[PDB]
Amino acid sequence: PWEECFQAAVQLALRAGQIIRKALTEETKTSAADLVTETDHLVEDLIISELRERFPSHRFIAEEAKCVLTHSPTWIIDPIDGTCNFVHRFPTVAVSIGFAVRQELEFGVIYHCTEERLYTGRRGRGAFCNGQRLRVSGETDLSKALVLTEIGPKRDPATLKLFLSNMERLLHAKAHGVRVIGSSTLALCHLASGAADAYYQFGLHCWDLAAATVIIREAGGIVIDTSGGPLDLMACRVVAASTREMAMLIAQALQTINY
Amino acid sequence: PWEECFQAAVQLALRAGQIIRKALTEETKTSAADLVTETDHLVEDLIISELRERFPSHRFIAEEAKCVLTHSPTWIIDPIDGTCNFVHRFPTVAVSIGFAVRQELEFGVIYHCTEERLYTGRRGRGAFCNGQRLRVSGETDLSKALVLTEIGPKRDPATLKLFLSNMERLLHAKAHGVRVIGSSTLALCHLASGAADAYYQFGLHCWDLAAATVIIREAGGIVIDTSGGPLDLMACRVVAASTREMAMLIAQALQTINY
Ligand SMILES: [Ca+2]
Ligand SMILES: [Ca+2]
Ligand SMILES: [Ca+2]
Ligand SMILES: [Ca+2]
Repeated sequence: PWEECFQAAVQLALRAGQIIRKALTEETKTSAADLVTETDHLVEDLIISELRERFPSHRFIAEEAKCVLTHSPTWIIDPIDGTCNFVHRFPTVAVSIGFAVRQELEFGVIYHCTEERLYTGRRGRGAFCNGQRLRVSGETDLSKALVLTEIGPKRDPATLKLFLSNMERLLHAKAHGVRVIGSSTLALCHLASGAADAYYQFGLHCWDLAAATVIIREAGGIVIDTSGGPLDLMACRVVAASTREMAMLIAQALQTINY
Repeated sequence: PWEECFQAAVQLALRAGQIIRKALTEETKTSAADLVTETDHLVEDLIISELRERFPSHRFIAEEAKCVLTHSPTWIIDPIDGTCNFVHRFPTVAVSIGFAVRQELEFGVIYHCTEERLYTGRRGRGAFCNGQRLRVSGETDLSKALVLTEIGPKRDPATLKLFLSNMERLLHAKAHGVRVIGSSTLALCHLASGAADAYYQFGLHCWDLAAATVIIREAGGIVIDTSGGPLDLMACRVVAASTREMAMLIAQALQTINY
């Protein structure tokens, strides 16, 4: 699984990013809410069929069509990351399609519909954005860290107490700031470029960190589990920072909550 | 105080947005931190002197050079809103210059250096962004609301308990989501366009909501005090939403903390 798969993933991510950019020229409280899903369904189909059309033997995964990845060359996608922003015409929605082989990430392309920024990255060839070599921040002290993270959908009194208590711990240290742009993909992408030093989230999904990861890594950064050491994709949490140190750091300063 | 003042404010906001966009092509932990301030000082000077050059009798206010506004036609500016993001090369930093006469806001232009979006708005002529008529969301039920807000600099155990407890209340209702892009100006601008329904912040400053307000209002939205009714500019808090209802709503669901 090589390049004919990459040149495609990007070609489709581009179309799948345009058809969606033109969508935001909308006009309404709930009518839009549908336009979106209709779009989400329009994108997902586009990608998981044109890619099916070529390489008719590869597996797929996405928000609509469990996250069980076999050793087969499987394509992990999130047709539209940031449907809530999209509903409000908030300029930050992405379409990410990641590709794994032998049960490990080989590459991934994340697109920025509005800002037309295109993040890509293969393994053994580094990460780029609109053909410009990306390299992870390179920071290590939280006191000089800009953390990224998003709120989950689980609006349960249990959940929230932890999410907030968790923000606090990072703020309690001297982390410059916390950002909640409302998009996991772009957040991870920002980290990859260096616009962010760390990121974290529980209630996240496999199709979110599938592409970013490849990029964040070939960029230099590191992506692991809220605990430490390894990174469990079929789990629903992640911890990727600017350095191997920072990562461990944002860990021994974080409490767990998921599923 | 009319247009020769507006055509200028925009002309300078444009230059003052370019000289700053070219700045972000930087290369470092603290060297950048200076580049920024140097920039901030370079912008502020640009604007409060070219504007001084013309209309040598108007007053000024900005982050560097108390917030005491007389009835004189005073120019309220924030040469660079989002210096922390800028330090990290985070694509969301704005330069806002607002103009008040007879001690009330007449107009204001907020620029988006990276995304090249230009928000303007005079009083009695509505608000625009890159010549496209803007109109406030028009929402009223928090259950379908995308709230915007930023963390302050005051890293004091007192503060934080309130900030977080405050987020929670909005999340406890069924507000779609909360965003912390790291820029008051752009946040208020998003609200004005309709990409956001509400906004709130304590520890804010007069030069932040000076221009936005004009825009948010001529856009349709409403900007008031964390309490209600009136809006105290020389205070350090604000509450502007998509509708007069929403506003009151985000109020009777919010606790105060400032200075
Ligand atoms: Ca999605
Ligand atoms: Ca997602
Ligand atoms: Ca500033
Ligand atoms: Ca400011």
